[PDB]
Amino acid sequence: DLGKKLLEAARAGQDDEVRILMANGADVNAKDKDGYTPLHLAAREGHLEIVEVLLKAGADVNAQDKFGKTAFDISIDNGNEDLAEILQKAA
Repeated sequence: DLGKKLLEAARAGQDDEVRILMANGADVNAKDKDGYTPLHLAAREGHLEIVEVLLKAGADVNAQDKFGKTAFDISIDNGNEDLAEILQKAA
């Protein structure tokens, strides 16, 4: 499951591993147990570069976790306006 590895690389903000995983066909819209995505995790951890890479590869900005929340919602709640705008523009 390249999806789970991509969730792991994204959260850690590892640009190299993230891109290798995507090139090997990792599902950019993979979800974990609680409905979290690589976009969601990178976004929450404030890895802006990773977010852009994921966005450019078709990451779904509107994907919700089990609580109905998106990458955009956690950016706002965290007060990370740079990220929130980036997400808004890709939606």
